[PDB]
Amino acid sequence: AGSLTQLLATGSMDAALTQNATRTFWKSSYQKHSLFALESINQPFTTQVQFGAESHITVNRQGDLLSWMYLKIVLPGLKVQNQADTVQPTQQSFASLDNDVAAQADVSHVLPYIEGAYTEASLNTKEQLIAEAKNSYEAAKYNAAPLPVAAQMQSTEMPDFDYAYWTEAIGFHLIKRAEFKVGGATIDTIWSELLFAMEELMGRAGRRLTETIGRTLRRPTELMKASRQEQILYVPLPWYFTKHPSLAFPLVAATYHNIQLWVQWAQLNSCIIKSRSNLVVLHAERNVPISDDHLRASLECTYVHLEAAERDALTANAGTQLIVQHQAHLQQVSSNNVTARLNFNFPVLEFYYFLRRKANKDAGDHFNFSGIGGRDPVVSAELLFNNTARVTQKPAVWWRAVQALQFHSSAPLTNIYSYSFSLSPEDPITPSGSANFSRLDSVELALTLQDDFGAAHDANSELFVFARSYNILKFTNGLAG
Amino acid sequence: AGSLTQLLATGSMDAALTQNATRTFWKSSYQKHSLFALESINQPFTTQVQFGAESHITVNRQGDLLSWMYLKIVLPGLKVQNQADTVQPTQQSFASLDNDVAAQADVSHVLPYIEGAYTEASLNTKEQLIAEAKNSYEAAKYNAAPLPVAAQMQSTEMPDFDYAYWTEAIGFHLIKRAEFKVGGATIDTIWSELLFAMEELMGRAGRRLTETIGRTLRRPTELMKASRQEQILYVPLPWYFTKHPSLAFPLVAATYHNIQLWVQWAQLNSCIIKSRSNLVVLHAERNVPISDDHLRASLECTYVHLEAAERDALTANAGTQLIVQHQAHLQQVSSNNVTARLNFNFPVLEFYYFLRRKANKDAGDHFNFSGIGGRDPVVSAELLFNNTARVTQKPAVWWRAVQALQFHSSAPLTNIYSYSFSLSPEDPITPSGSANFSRLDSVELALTLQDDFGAAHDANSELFVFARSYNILKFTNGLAG
Amino acid sequence: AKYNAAPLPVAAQMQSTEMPDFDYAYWTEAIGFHLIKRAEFKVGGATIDT
Amino acid sequence: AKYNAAPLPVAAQMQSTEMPDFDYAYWTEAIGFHLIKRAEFKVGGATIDT
Repeated sequence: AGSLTQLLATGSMDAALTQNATRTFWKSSYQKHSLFALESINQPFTTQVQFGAESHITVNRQGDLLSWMYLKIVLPGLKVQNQADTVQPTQQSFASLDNDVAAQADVSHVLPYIEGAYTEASLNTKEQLIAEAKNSYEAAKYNAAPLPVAAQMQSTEMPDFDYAYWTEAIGFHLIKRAEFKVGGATIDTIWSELLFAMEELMGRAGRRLTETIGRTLRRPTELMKASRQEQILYVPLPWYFTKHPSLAFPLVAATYHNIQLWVQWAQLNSCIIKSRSNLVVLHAERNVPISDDHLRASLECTYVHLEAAERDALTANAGTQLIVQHQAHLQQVSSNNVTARLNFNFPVLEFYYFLRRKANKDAGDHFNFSGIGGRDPVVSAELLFNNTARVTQKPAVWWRAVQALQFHSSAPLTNIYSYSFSLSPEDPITPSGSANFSRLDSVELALTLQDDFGAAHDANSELFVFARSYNILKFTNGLAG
Repeated sequence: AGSLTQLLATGSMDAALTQNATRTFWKSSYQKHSLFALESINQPFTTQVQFGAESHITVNRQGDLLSWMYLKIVLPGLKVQNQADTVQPTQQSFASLDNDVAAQADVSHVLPYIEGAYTEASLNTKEQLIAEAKNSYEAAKYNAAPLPVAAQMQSTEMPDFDYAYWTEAIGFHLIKRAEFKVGGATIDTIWSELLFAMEELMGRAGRRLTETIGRTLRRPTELMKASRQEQILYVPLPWYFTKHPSLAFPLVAATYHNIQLWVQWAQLNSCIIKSRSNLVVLHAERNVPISDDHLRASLECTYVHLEAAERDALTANAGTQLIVQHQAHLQQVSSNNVTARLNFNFPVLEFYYFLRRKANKDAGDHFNFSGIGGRDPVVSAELLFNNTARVTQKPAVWWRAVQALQFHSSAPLTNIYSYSFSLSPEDPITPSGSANFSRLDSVELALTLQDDFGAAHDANSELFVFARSYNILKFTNGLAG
Repeated sequence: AKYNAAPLPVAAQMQSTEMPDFDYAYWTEAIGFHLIKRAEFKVGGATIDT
Repeated sequence: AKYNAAPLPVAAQMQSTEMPDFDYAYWTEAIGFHLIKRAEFKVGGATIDT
């Protein structure tokens, strides 16, 4: 009686929701699709792959569309030997944990707050004086309550043996820059720092790229374990056509253009960290000093094979694809107040920004976007259009956590900040908002950074700003532009 | 030959799926949208913000729609001083870890199972006797196999120094109640306990509110670290209009109504836990006793700016929005059998329920919905409509884990139970089932709780029941109702 | 010999799983799946899925 | 009590099956059928009979 009465208890308001219902929950409807197949094919680079060099590949035409694209990287296992035991000790310098430049830079900021005879003190007494000076510095700069000295003395249990390892997220770090080219024109460009920021914000829970890029979430002991043997990494290249099947790049419609991936590789000296400064780093299998020719890479492409009728239709009329392109503003930072002039073009969906200390970069911690003592490097930021506040001054947590909560699949674990003009900037096919920067005379991101950011040992810290913008790729008569 | 043969190998069944295909995977189609912009604007409260008080804000009209809404809370850093060293030691009482009322309440239930001279025993002997009595209690009540005494002696390594910290998920706890008002009418009401339950069930992996609300997943050492300095929290207010862009609140269509947020704040005594009972809690920067006027809050609103044509269309005909409203049944528990009479109205989508021990509340652990000794407080529950079983008696795990698995984005880490009448209760725009409680003479949730729940030291434990219901918000002639 | 692996320090391979010094038995990992060696959904005596 | 049966002489109920005084194992009676818990005759993936 009650369940039937609920179906009868309808009024004029229910008519807007349920009158002439076009859907039922109790019967499945499905759509028929055209026939297609997927094939994954690995292809060698056209030029030699080496650390610090640029390499390119011309993408083969082994199907009708191009869908997924992965850079397959093979890194050798690492071993170490004392320089005294080596017949040829001359190698490039690597970052070493016995010379922690990041910790030395952090100590340099607290030196003015050390009370007593620091120079003559025992090692254990120096560690105590540094922890007390950190409390005095943080009280003076941040009105922070002092932490117990014992809580600041975190011994990272480092192993009592010699090692070397590939840096955190080495699969991204290796790709300093990649360019997707069609007919000799650059269609899009991606950077190591952008790839990491995109994975932090858009990386879905349970599908994080951890193993696929050599990322351990800053657990040095796991990087050491992984680095003792050969590593095979599959780094996704997040081009517009890899984001949705309807955006797959129509190879058949671009028949008269070569499709190329160009990759600028990281220098070998930046890719490795060692336990001690006096160690030589060896290729684990070959027992020779590690060299720039030990980088191996290939391109793994997923091709789509279409039925003849769909292939012929696509060849006759591929039309236009909405694309997202990436733009970059890279700036050196030498002051706590920084203004970035964002000379980006087109309808910008969103931008990302973050800072890297010089000391973190020099320590080989390339994706450590933290400030001094691991703090947030940004105090506040403001966004100006033509000297008018588009976003008034907001604290770092608003740009990092509130913007990520509103517009992104994930909140960043590092100090990555974002701002979206789009309601759904991760939707590759549905435009949901933008600001046209080609119609603004000035776009300025004004930053107030933490105290002493870009001073002394951190002179030439880096500001990264990346923007995502809409453009249109047109296919006509076997050409793409 | 094989791939072409697959495209030809079609029969009368494939016609229902692929005949006259209206979609291709090999060409992207996109829709054009109207022009809009988003702006985030922070606004002060119209009244003073203080602990234990009620404050309100009249929301400004700085755009055409209202989308996201965050309560920006600023909490001072905490320090502690001995009461003997303080010129004015008189402060409100705070929960203290040297007086663990929750542990004392748990011990009180096992006192009848302690064999031997408990009163005269050494401290280490009392801990042994309590662990043995816990085994005897659990064997007698639950037919549990005894755990090794050493496995029950979990020392939480508490630091050997003085501290105070803000309670777990303080950003939610501060909001005892918030009311969204339009034209003086309450449109919706949210509670601290509901906000936490909603984040447990609907909080997406990689987008949990942890840092944004001061939640550490019950790691006291992280709460201590965070509480030594100023904290800025961004608490999302999950109103119907924050759930989907098409539900954004049409400011232009409600021109003659004031839009107000009212917030009832938690008492300061409930917000802080200290290491010892004899400590005074100080504002870390000001070096004064912490007081009710040290709470700071503001409202951060995201406005939408529309193109004139869409703004004019929305002003002429905003029509009606489907809304979800929240209802609450709050009850004291003094017996293991509890019947809650759910006097909720309208088409209910779903309800949540959970229990809080008096001892957990008094210990300042406001979101600890566990029973005695951290067990599940519910043994079983039944749902009755007009004294007829709508859901027959089911064990706690069915209401907690099976209902969450079927209808929610996440399973709760705490003892939160749910039941959905909707197939997709997290879809804000598509009704997918409901029960109309305004047409039921009685709705009863009958609970069988664990033994001794609501007895002795847990007299006046709390039952929370929250329901989500459909209603319609109508916009006409510049008014909303 | 098999993988050209660099040697790990012997101390890093000696992971003591701290097993409790008392007697116990337990149900195997993911016992809810392990219990179901096979399930068949049947309609009218025909197996629709396994 | 159950069947109103007349009592049988106790000696007629004491049937010793002369079991051999040695160790053995054997396959159960009609093992050829017992082995076949179920058989299905299928054509084109459809079960025609079971």
